[PDB]
Amino acid sequence: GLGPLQIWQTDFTLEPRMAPRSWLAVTVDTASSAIVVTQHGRVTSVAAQHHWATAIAVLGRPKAIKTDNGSCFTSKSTREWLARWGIAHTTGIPGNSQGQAMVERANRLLKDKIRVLAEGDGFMKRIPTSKQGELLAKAMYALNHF
Amino acid sequence: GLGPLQIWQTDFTLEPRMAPRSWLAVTVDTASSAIVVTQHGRVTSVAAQHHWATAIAVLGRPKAIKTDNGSCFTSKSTREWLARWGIAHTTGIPGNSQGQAMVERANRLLKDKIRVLAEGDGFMKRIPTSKQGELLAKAMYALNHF
Repeated sequence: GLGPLQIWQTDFTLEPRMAPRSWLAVTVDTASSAIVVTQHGRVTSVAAQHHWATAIAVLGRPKAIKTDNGSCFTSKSTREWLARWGIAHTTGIPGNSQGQAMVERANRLLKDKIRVLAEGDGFMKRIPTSKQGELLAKAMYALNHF
Repeated sequence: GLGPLQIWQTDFTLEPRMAPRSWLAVTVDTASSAIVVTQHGRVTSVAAQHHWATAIAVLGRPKAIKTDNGSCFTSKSTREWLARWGIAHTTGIPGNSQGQAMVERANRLLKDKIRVLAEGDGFMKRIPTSKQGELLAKAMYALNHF
């Protein structure tokens, strides 16, 4: 089984063009570099668990998840959720090259795409709430199935 | 490129354990048999487009989509949406073995899983609204990453 290991990096990034639910939770699969993004109203332990529930259905269950020391990732709640799934978890510093670099690069790529696509449709500022989901799904498609 | 063609089958199926948004839109990738499911409040042209927007981000853009003659799939709206993406579309009869059998089998598998999982958590009837998303994502994971 010489193929690659199954480890992700996850963080939150603020995108006001997607308000009211302007917090994007972004996951990078470090082996393949596939990106899963979901949209959230607030950053909480539960918004992190919901996102990972989506990412699992999209990429399959990983062996480990690399995050920073954000409370939504260190809460007893989340720790329990991860243990319930059997996914090892490893923290880091906000910006720990070690295990936050890939996903920081990915936040930037994702925001760029969102802007380029939003402006092509004539949305200079905020994206109409009813357009946001299809537009976010198209930015994900682009960055993955490029 | 002797590997398989990229064609999907899509339909809607009613699941009251997921009310208020009890309409599940289900897509089968006929080659790999991967399943994408989303949750909807009503079956309309727009709910079909939203679901396919999600499926594209998950499976990539297909060449063709097999559906029945449901209006939400034959509306001028949807026809436009599909053309905008360049996805050929082919209709059928509600239950046309030709191109509705795979996805009918999949509705049944999905409802079974939802029931088995819901009852394991102690939900005999309706699933608490706040549990529905993670539970639907876990039923998808199971049926795909089995």
